Amino acid sequence: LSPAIRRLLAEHNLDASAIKGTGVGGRLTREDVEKHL
Repeated sequence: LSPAIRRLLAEHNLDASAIKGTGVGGRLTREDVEKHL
């Protein structure tokens, strides 16, 4: 992740609730929201 990942959701205004975080344990990574962008 990066220090800009947090502001990345507040920049494009997107609900992570609609995105699936298949991270290592059900976490939200960047390869998940990106596909949505």
